[PDB]
Amino acid sequence: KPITPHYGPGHITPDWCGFGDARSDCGNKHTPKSLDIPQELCPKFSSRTGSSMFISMHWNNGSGFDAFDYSNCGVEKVFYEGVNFSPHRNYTCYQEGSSGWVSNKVGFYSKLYSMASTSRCIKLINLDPPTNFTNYRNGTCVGNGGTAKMPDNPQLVIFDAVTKLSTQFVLPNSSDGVSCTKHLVPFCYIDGGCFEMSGVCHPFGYYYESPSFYHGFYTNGTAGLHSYICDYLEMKPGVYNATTFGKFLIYPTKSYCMDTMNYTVPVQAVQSIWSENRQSDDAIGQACKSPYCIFYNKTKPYLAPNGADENHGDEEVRQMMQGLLVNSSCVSPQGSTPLALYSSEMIYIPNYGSCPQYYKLF
Amino acid sequence: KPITPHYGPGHITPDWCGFGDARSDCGNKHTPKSLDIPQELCPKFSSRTGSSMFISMHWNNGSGFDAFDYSNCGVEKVFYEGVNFSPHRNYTCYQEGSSGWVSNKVGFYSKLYSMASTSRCIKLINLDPPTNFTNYRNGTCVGNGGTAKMPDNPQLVIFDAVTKLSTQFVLPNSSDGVSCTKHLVPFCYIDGGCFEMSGVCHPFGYYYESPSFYHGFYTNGTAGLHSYICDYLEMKPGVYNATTFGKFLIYPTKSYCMDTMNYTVPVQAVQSIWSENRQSDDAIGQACKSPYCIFYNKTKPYLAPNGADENHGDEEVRQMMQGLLVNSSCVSPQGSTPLALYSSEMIYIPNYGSCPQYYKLF
Ligand SMILES: CO[C@]1(C(=O)O)C[C@H](OC(C)=O)[C@@H](NC(C)=O)[C@H]([C@H](O)[C@H](O)COC(C)=O)O1
Ligand SMILES: CO[C@]1(C(=O)O)C[C@H](OC(C)=O)[C@@H](NC(C)=O)[C@H]([C@H](O)[C@H](O)COC(C)=O)O1
Ligand SMILES: *[C@@H]1O[C@H](CO)[C@@H](O)[C@H](O)[C@H]1NC(C)=O
Ligand SMILES: *[C@@H]1O[C@H](CO)[C@@H](O)[C@H](O)[C@H]1NC(C)=O
Ligand SMILES: *[C@@H]1O[C@H](CO)[C@@H](O)[C@H](O)[C@H]1NC(C)=O
Ligand SMILES: *[C@@H]1O[C@H](CO)[C@@H](O)[C@H](O)[C@H]1NC(C)=O
Ligand SMILES: *[C@@H]1O[C@H](CO)[C@@H](O)[C@H](O)[C@H]1NC(C)=O
Ligand SMILES: *[C@@H]1O[C@H](CO)[C@@H](O)[C@H](O)[C@H]1NC(C)=O
Ligand SMILES: *[C@@H]1O[C@H](CO)[C@@H](O)[C@H](O)[C@H]1NC(C)=O
Ligand SMILES: *[C@@H]1O[C@H](CO)[C@@H](O)[C@H](O)[C@H]1NC(C)=O
Ligand SMILES: *[C@@H]1O[C@H](CO)[C@@H](O)[C@H](O)[C@H]1NC(C)=O
Ligand SMILES: *[C@@H]1O[C@H](CO)[C@@H](O)[C@H](O)[C@H]1NC(C)=O
Repeated sequence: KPITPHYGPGHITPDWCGFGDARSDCGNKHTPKSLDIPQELCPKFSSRTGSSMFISMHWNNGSGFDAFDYSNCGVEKVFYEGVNFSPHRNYTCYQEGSSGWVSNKVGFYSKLYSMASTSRCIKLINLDPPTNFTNYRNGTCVGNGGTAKMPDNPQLVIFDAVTKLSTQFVLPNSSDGVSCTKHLVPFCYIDGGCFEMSGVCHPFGYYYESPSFYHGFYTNGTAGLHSYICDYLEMKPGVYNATTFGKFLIYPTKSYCMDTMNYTVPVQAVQSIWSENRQSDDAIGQACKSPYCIFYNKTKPYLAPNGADENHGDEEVRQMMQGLLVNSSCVSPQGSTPLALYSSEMIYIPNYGSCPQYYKLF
Repeated sequence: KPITPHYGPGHITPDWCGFGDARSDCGNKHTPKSLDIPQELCPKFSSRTGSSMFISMHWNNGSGFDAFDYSNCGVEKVFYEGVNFSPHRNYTCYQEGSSGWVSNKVGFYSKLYSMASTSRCIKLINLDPPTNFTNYRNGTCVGNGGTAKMPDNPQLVIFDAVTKLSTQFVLPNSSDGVSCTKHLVPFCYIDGGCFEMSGVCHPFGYYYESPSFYHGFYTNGTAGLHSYICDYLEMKPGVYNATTFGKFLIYPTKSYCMDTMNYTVPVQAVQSIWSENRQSDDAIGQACKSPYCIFYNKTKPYLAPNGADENHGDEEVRQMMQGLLVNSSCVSPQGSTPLALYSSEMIYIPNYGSCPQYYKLF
């Protein structure tokens, strides 16, 4: 008798973990009303209310960002966070705007998901400060009247005068138990031609370099609309330099330390949005693509009649997350299944485990 | 009764294609003795003797390179070429050496395979020349006593004097029937500090730029060992600029035009090596990784007792390629299968179609 796949995330072995926010945080005071997952699964998630893996990449606690030291391990992974950086946040650093930050948001989540698929542990870590330099200013945002905090990672600096400089930062091989066989490191820049400071238009740019690596940005065109853009990089542990072109420089202060597993396993991401009376985005949906990530989209609006509030407790997702209670045998875009011979609908890729074949073929 | 998967490439639907070299070229005079595939499958392959998709990316006919206008379409793809650029070629442009070109080789094949997995057609195309410029030299190799041809793509140029310049190149939306919804474009540079020309050490670097794109390289350190390194880029059709920092500039003269299909399907690559009395590399094996590419490695040496010569006709691969004669129902790392209920061994990912489950689970 053919089994119907249960739409939502699953796991085939005890060795899975989740990553999330308030909707998976049993430390939040509204528990279990604010959950979108089963309560006995909280210990499998690494989650903090108000945070997201995107925020935590860029900011420390402060100026409205709630940061979190995300850390977990699992062959199989369930990602359910992101909404805490949506257009609703109304953030911008220069003139990139919200849509500009949806662009950054996709870039990050795209890199994280694909890197995660070849990893078991993911650990946000603090990098040691670079070799000291002097006569410098930290970068600042003009966005939101100068109240928008430019990220703590990567850290921007501005030299009082044009200068020749290269500075050393370290991406470690390990962080307290975990192996960092690779790192997810942000490289952000401001585009749109030369950058105006005190009536002088300086060429904007700098680079990450080492003997086996290079990533850079440069511009000295006619000034126009400036955008704070981020690239997200896979960098191997080791010693790197950050080099200026004269006036500007960034160094990373944080990375996502990740190890490596030989068998690659698609991650799972569930849609993280707000109620309809708040601006959401489809970054997760755009970032979580085949074949490295399995996307479970919400068909309905965010509706929580039995939750703590209109944004915490959604019926749809609660139903999806029910699948993480059963030791499944197949994890697919169509959902999870137990070990069975036939299926009620075609299983498509990316999948893994042992999946039933479509009955109508037999 | 459980079926054993046939180790090697397969196809589930008539809509597959191959990409290859002499070992899949029915135009070569040694046919069918020099083939590694079934002869009636030649019409499915796009192949030229002595060529490879890596060579064709970088060179026109001449100076020992045999170029080919590779072009094919298929939901499912079988890649079997590469050996015509192995360490055996003894090529180098600067001091990167053979291993340096194995590095370039991995980069290309890695990008091609993953891009191909989201495409149906792959077409090598010629780009229109950039807006004219003057007082310039084409770049040249020092490697092999100045007899090594620096690639025709991307084209390097050197300005007689330090200059401000930006030049326009076009990545088209279509090429005679096919849609180029994306392009695979090479961006190559020479690293190792400032570049010595006529007793002056110039900063080496330049960039590709547009309003929605940037890729660059720069260096002005102490001169050391110079290496010609390539990055391989996914760029959308449109108008781009190539900008210099003063002395150097590259523009692309070719790209791989590719369209987009919504369902992503892992490609298949078979090991392309020489006989043991020739230096091969494992670029294909390194480039063809899960989950975007399925690798069929050779367990044996290249042995062709019934071929045209020690390098054309291999027994092992000939046996693998037998699987492309049957309309399979499952394509896996373990090989192809027909539609069956059970399998003699565990099917692992990346796979696609409808695959039998491991008997020992039942
Ligand atoms: C502090 O005032 C200024 C300055 O003259 O330095 C004015 C300057 O704004 C003007 C009037 O051009 C502003 N730059 C830009 C491009 O918006 C510029 C930057 O916002 C500020 O210097 C911080 O820059 C970076 C890189 O973080 O700040
Ligand atoms: C033609 O002679 C020279 C020159 O003085 O211009 C000598 C120069 O070699 C010496 C003696 O430093 C060579 N540069 C390098 C780094 O090897 C340099 C380059 O090989 C040549 O200019 C081509 O350069 C590029 C970018 O293709 O060529
Ligand atoms: C931020 O502060 C909260 C309490 O406000 C605390 O639980 C947490 O440790 C902090 N986050 C980080 C990343 O330090
Ligand atoms: C962001 O702005 C919109 C309208 O512009 C508003 O509805 C929303 O409450 C604002 N959000 C915050 C957190 O201030
Ligand atoms: C800039 O910020 C860094 C990191 O947050 C901090 O350690 C340093 O004190 C700041 N420097 C200046 C000059 O404000
Ligand atoms: C940068 O651009 C400005 C305006 O085009 C020019 O005057 C200045 O000399 C340039 N600087 C460099 C280093 O090219
Ligand atoms: C996900 O769901 C929403 C609402 O149905 C839809 O608007 C959006 O386009 C979907 N995105 C993806 C990537 O499936
Ligand atoms: C190179 O020349 C061969 C014959 O030597 C010819 O078949 C082919 O068209 C040429 N290749 C390209 C890419 O023009
Ligand atoms: C490349 O060099 C090796 C030995 O250095 C030699 O065996 C081989 O024949 C050379 N290949 C060519 C094509 O000249
Ligand atoms: C440089 O090479 C290009 C492309 O092969 C060619 O069209 C041009 O004539 C060459 N220019 C010079 C100055 O040698
Ligand atoms: C490049 O480096 C050399 C040697 O360090 C220096 O003399 C020269 O002025 C530099 N040029 C630029 C544009 O930084
Ligand atoms: C492929 O096969 C050769 C010979 O058995 C081996 O040396 C090589 O490491 C293999 N590489 C991969 C990626 O499987």
